[PDB]
Amino acid sequence: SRRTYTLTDYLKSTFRVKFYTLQWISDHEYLYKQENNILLFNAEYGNSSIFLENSTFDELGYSTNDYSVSPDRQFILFEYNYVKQWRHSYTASYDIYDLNKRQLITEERIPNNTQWITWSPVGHKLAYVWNNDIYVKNEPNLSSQRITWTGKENVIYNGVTDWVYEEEVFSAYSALWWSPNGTFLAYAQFNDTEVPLIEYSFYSDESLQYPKTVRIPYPKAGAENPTVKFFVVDTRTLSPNASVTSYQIVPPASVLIGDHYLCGVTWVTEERISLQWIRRAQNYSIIDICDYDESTGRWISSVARQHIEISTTGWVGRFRPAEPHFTSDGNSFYKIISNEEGYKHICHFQTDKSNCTFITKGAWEVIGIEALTSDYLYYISNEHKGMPGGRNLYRIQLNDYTKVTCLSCELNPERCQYYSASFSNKAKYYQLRCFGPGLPLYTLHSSSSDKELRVLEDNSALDKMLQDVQMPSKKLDVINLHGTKFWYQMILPPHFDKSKKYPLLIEVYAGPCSQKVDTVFRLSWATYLASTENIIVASFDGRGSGYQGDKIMHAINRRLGTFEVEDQIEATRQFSKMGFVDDKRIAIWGWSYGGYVTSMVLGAGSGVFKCGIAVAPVSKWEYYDSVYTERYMGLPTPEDNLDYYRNSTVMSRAENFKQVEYLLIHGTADDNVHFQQSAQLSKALVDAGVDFQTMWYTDEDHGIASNMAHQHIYTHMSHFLKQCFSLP
Amino acid sequence: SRRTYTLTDYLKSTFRVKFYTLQWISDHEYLYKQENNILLFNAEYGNSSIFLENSTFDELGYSTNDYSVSPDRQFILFEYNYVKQWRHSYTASYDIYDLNKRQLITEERIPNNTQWITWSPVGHKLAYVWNNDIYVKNEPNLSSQRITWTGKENVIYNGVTDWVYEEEVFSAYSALWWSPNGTFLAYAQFNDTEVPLIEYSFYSDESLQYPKTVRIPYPKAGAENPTVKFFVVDTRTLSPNASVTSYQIVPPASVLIGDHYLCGVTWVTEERISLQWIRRAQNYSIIDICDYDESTGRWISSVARQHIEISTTGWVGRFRPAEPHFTSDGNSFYKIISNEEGYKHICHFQTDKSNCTFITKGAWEVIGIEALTSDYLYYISNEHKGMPGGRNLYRIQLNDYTKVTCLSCELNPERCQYYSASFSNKAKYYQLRCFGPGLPLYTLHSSSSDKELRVLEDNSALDKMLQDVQMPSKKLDVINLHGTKFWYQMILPPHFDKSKKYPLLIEVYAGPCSQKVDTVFRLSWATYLASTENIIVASFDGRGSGYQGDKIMHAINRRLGTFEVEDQIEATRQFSKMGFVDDKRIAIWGWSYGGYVTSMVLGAGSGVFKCGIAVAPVSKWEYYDSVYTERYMGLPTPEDNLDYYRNSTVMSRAENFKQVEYLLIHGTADDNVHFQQSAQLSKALVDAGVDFQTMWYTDEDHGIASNMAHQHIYTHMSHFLKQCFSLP
Ligand SMILES: *[C@@H]1O[C@H](CO)[C@@H](O[C@@H]2O[C@H](CO)[C@@H](O)[C@H](O)[C@H]2NC(C)=O)[C@H](O)[C@H]1NC(C)=O
Ligand SMILES: *[C@@H]1O[C@H](CO)[C@@H](O[C@@H]2O[C@H](CO)[C@@H](O)[C@H](O)[C@H]2NC(C)=O)[C@H](O)[C@H]1NC(C)=O
Ligand SMILES: *[C@@H]1O[C@H](CO)[C@@H](O[C@@H]2O[C@H](CO)[C@@H](O)[C@H](O)[C@H]2NC(C)=O)[C@H](O)[C@H]1NC(C)=O
Ligand SMILES: *[C@H]1O[C@H](CO)[C@@H](O[C@H]2O[C@H](CO)[C@@H](O)[C@H](O)[C@H]2NC(C)=O)[C@H](O)[C@H]1NC(C)=O
Ligand SMILES: NC(=O)[C@@H]1Cc2ccccc2CN1C(=O)C[C@H](N)Cc1ccccc1F
Ligand SMILES: NC(=O)[C@@H]1Cc2ccccc2CN1C(=O)C[C@H](N)Cc1ccccc1F
Ligand SMILES: *[C@@H]1O[C@H](CO)[C@@H](O)[C@H](O)[C@H]1NC(C)=O
Ligand SMILES: *[C@@H]1O[C@H](CO)[C@@H](O)[C@H](O)[C@H]1NC(C)=O
Ligand SMILES: *[C@@H]1O[C@H](CO)[C@@H](O)[C@H](O)[C@H]1NC(C)=O
Ligand SMILES: *[C@@H]1O[C@H](CO)[C@@H](O)[C@H](O)[C@H]1NC(C)=O
Ligand SMILES: *[C@@H]1O[C@H](CO)[C@@H](O)[C@H](O)[C@H]1NC(C)=O
Ligand SMILES: *[C@@H]1O[C@H](CO)[C@@H](O)[C@H](O)[C@H]1NC(C)=O
Ligand SMILES: *[C@@H]1O[C@H](CO)[C@@H](O)[C@H](O)[C@H]1NC(C)=O
Ligand SMILES: *[C@@H]1O[C@H](CO)[C@@H](O)[C@H](O)[C@H]1NC(C)=O
Repeated sequence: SRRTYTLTDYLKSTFRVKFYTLQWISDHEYLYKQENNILLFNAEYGNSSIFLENSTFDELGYSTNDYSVSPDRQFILFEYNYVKQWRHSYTASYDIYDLNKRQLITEERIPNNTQWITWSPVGHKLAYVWNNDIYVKNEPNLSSQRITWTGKENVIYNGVTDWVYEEEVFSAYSALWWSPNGTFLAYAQFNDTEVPLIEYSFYSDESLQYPKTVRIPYPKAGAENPTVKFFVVDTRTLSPNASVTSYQIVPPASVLIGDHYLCGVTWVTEERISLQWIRRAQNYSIIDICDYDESTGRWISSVARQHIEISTTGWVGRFRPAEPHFTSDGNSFYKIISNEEGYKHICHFQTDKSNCTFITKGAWEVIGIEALTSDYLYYISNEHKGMPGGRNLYRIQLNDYTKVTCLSCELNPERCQYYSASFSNKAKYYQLRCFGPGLPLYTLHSSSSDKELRVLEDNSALDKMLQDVQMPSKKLDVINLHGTKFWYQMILPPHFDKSKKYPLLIEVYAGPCSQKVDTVFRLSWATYLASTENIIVASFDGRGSGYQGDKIMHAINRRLGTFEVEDQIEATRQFSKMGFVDDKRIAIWGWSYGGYVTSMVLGAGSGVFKCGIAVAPVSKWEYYDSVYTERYMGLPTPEDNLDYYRNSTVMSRAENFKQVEYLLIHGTADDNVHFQQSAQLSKALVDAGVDFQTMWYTDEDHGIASNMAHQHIYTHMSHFLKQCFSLP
Repeated sequence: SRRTYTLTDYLKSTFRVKFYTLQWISDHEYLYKQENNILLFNAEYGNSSIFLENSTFDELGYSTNDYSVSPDRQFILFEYNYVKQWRHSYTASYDIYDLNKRQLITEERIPNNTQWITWSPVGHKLAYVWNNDIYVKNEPNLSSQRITWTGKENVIYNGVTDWVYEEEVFSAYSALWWSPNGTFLAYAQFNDTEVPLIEYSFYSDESLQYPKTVRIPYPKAGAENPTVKFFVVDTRTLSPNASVTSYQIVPPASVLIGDHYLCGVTWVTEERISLQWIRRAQNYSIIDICDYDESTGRWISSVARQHIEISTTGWVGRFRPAEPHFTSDGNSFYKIISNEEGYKHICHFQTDKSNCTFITKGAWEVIGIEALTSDYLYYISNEHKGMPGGRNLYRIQLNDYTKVTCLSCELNPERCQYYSASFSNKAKYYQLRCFGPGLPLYTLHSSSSDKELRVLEDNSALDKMLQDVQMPSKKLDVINLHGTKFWYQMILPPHFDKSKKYPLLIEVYAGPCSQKVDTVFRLSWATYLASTENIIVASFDGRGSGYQGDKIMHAINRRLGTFEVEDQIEATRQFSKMGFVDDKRIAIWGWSYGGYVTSMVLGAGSGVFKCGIAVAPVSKWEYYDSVYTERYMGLPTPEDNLDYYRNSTVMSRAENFKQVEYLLIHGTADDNVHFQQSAQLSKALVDAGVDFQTMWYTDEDHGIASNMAHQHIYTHMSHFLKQCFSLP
């Protein structure tokens, strides 16, 4: 008979996809967590030794969720008492374990509620953030040293990002940067004094008699932004009775004239640091390469070492300007910029010269630079087969730009089209990470021989379970939209027959620079909808989508909610034409940006879609943060782009919702897309006399990722989808 | 064929129910608003003089929502700029208009955002509350005198209630009482310093970038309560260069010892004030009659003038102890208290004596004392035909308690079973307000011979319209529960067919001291459901309900959510026996307490109910305010009633919601039963893995009373019910 992939199968994750997380600690060695044992593996041969046994964790008393070994391998840092804040930020407790005398350190411990901690890149020094201030510990058993004194809740952040820099700029909580040999500690300071607060109720545990108000400094579009300062601290002079030796690096004049962001930091040498700034407008970026002056302790900038990157058609980079990758000596660097054809490729910059040489070109894009030696450059691109939803590792010879070899293209062509890589310290070995379209495959390689050393994880146990089950098929193809090639995928039910008519669900994100259509293997909600419920789940990457050139990406510049929404409709019209698609039962669903598109599509009046589900959607762009919104939309002033802000709200299309069956879902504790967004939307539908369904989730944030809520939302969305599709 | 009463018919109020609101300003004259004209109607004859023409409103510029004429007929107050706050509270702008010179007052105006205003009982003195402080104007054209200096937003209230006193104690916003001749201005001061704030988001209009937080001093069960001070201000010495002359009256020792409330103020004479105090527990009440001392200015209490009223089984009175009604001389008063058998009846108290004499008796309850003369006492009761859901006017002779005449019973016995009354200044005339079971009929009567002088409004226009529509019928009957006869009502569809199986909707409130079964005529949502959708709507009054004696009422004392919930289930079980009720299609719905009962019924696991809707329900009693909750539940402490607080939450019954289809509705701006309640309820259901439906209403309070929100909720509830009842 054969069982199908059920909703319970996804929700409880009975079909476990395995992975291989390793941590490179040398040119040939890496650590790997195996049944809570830390094993030190050797790449050269394959032999492993016990670095830390599992019994060491058992005698700690607490459950350890993360560990971090010092580069000198003398000490390890144990992370416990994990408390999540935002997407990347969290607070935790930390213990240091001596590996020499196999004992715990109990004096001068890392304080509880620590916001960030990191080892220096050499030895066993520590830098940590507590109460918005930076502390440095030279020795694990010695007293720490306070570096900053300005730390203040919701106001001053030293060494860690505020809300907006975490989500939109750094994609991390950390704002600390040790110099390669630990001489210097660089950090950013964020000032949120003038940033307005978003407030919302957190109800907490049932026992809480009164709800509390969460207050976050969150700059909405056009609002007052956080200011930033950058300091380099000399850690050589750090001493109990000495002042902190620090130098403030200010941005170049062309950026200093207005509101700006610090978007990147790269340590070049011990005496050379690179800083990436961007204007508030985000179409003008500058790299400032600053040199340490030994006699004054200053970090000097010069116009010769300043490198401008602009965009005339839109914004710079994907979500941020691409990071510079410096040579060992630091006299030149390699960086992804847009070329003349509007395709993102690797350009070779000299540190004190303004012109660069492109080392890659074509109707495809370099995703990122992975590694660099004096002879080779390793990078990821979507060049292979001309499919942008694919990823491969490429190696280009530095002395001869023509010699470019693909190290992952032909290893497993059918099974593996989507690759990521992780290199050892001097790029002597690399782990390859296959993500699809077949079962994820983890392999280790040598860089000298290009040979596959061994299989680390092939997910054979997963293959054993999947042959028992009625798996759906994932087909990737292309269609024509307004004279432009655009990619799409379809999750097709098992025993797919083109005579029978199937209902259609459009799974959308369609955000700027994003990619919904790729060759990644995923056990998803759509997996169950095709397998058990026999629904076609299709996804489409139209205008505004990334990895296909500036032309396609910058198409929605200053006009969010237009082309990317219109293309979702037109592509579905094309899907509905196909004989196997029931035009009576067509739905659309999306998360966050996907929810906004879903809503805008459902407010279009296209008649194409019968129903849709929007989860935690943006409803009005003035409600979303400055960095993300202004990037694509500019400022919401009549002097700028207010007109396009006004006619891109979902509320402006409230009238057209009367035809469709709408499900609006939002978490009340959403710090990202605030509950306000769905609240104001629902109010405009109530006002318009539109009937629709709603679902709030108490104390859930943007991910609605708590176990029971995750279970509930998909259960509830399935019921709504089945009711709309008249499915038993 | 004939049309049915639609949902649009209810929501748009196409079938208008007329009424007759008049203002008694003498013992034989009253004012009435007709075509925007205020006419001085004479009860003695029937002739009406034009007091203020309709064109006078139009010259002012604004739209006027209320008027108030000074007792000497020299001035009129105009109320405009009405801004709602809580249930009774609002701010408004005010203009005084001279009737002599027919001119507006323009010098020294009543301030913007005035909280409360009142004329003195004689002459034309004005007292008002602005920014939490009291102001007295002796003359409308004269400058105002500040009475209090303590007024502070969310902290100190002079002359107006705080949240809890408005909702639960006074049932009004005003805390000001002029003395009969206007010599004294009495007021209460409320101090909310230690009362914890409820905070919730108000999103406001779409243009508001950041949501604001509303903060209300709201004491939840067992929390710190507002304190009260009572003052009497001698208004004779009020002068620009003079201090305020005031005396503070404190509660008697027996009440002073602990937490207490002021629940009633009654002016007896010019030198005699009556204060009603109640302990926090609300089972001990005292009446303090205080005498003005001319030589010192003090108001004196004496033990002989103190009248205790206690409850050993529950609480005192219904929601508060009944008010004392004093004779002209002030040496005696009549007050409704519980007699031997626990029925509420009028007792004749002497002012300086403890023992009282009951003037009424029987297995029925006096609803209220309306008027009193030297000869007669006029009151409202449910004596007639033994039905507690009926009201009638009765007159009892003060020299002979045998002579009691029913003045309303036999005027229209089949049309009028529910009555209200408004008496002239000396009780020489009265208006009789009939509310059912037939169309409302408003009449005028003399007290001399009790003759129907004329018909003021008889709803003839509505009667004409009702002939064209298929009206449902209202059946009132009795069922026996555990050896006690309780009353119930049923709204039956047009052309009732005994062969067909009709779906059943239970409309519940069930709050302590409440009544869902009455003879009141109501064009309602249930009207539509019977007429158009052919659904039987039933209501029932079980244990805990009022107007049937203390035994039934106090049945749920310290155990809310038990007996009243159990009686709803068992009564419905009895209704499902009837051959015309489809036991497979029974629903239950309710608002506030009705939402709580609905929820508690649905989670009872009775299997009797298929589905249900809870609108703005209490989910946990610790979340609700101190006064209401503690009255019935005591304190949520292990020493007191925590055990019954714990097991009476809806969240504890979460597991049983898997058997039912649940719809949970709450307004996000609910200041009464906070959104927290449904937020905590939904979270527990999510935790239990229960599927259910939800609907938040942005910025709506406890009444969800806005135009579009009102329309939307019933539309949404109608579609949910139809889907549950499998109705096309
Ligand atoms: C501690 O490490 C031991 C290895 O010494 C783990 O034992 C292994 O358990 C797996 C199943 O998870 C077996 O398949 C292996 O045969 C075991 N290894 C050997 C060689 O004994 C043990 O699981 C670890 N303990 C904890 C806390 O998980
Ligand atoms: C906001 O308004 C603009 C201008 O009126 C819209 O842009 C037009 O979109 C239609 C597509 O239906 C095109 O045919 C026109 O060429 C566009 N006009 C201009 C001036 O560019 C835009 O679509 C509106 N935004 C949304 C989200 O509805
Ligand atoms: C409202 O009540 C509070 C008590 O809760 C009063 O605050 C006190 O004021 C006195 C005299 O000024 C101070 O000595 C105390 O420190 C306060 N008590 C506490 C514990 O807070 C306040 O005075 C009252 N307000 C009014 C106008 O009556
Ligand atoms: C929770 O509190 C008590 C738990 O003992 C419940 O007890 C009462 O109700 C029972 C109904 O099954 C009766 O059989 C018991 O006689 C009665 N307890 C006594 C001895 O007084 C109570 O009903 C529960 N309340 C709620 C809201 O469910
Ligand atoms: N997650 C992403 O695709 C990108 C990646 C990235 C890269 C550099 C710096 C930050 C980020 C985070 N990314 C984002 O898209 C962040 C956005 N806030 C996600 C988002 C977009 C629209 C609406 C809601 C929302 F959360
Ligand atoms: N409206 C009512 O039935 C009573 C009447 C009354 C009498 C004296 C003083 C105040 C009041 C107001 N009444 C109330 O029941 C107030 C309650 N807070 C209403 C209520 C009860 C349960 C749950 C929610 C809710 F708003
Ligand atoms: C692996 O074996 C080699 C033998 O030459 C040894 O040098 C190396 O230390 C071993 N690796 C481990 C597990 O440390
Ligand atoms: C933060 O900025 C404010 C102005 O917005 C300024 O007054 C304050 O001094 C700054 N604090 C620091 C430590 O930079
Ligand atoms: C630093 O100063 C403190 C307090 O004055 C003193 O105890 C300590 O000895 C000093 N440390 C050094 C290294 O001189
Ligand atoms: C950068 O953005 C600003 C403000 O939106 C705009 O005026 C300017 O044209 C942009 N510059 C380029 C190179 O497009
Ligand atoms: C009302 O009209 C009657 C007519 O009989 C007249 O006697 C009386 O004066 C009038 N009263 C007023 C002033 O309204
Ligand atoms: C004002 O009153 C007159 C009669 O005095 C009446 O005809 C007119 O309709 C009224 N105007 C309105 C509607 O305000
Ligand atoms: C009250 O005092 C004011 C100002 O101090 C003064 O102008 C006025 O004359 C005084 N009023 C009387 C009645 O004396
Ligand atoms: C009223 O209730 C309180 C608190 O439970 C109690 O201490 C007191 O004895 C009660 N009074 C009466 C007369 O029942």
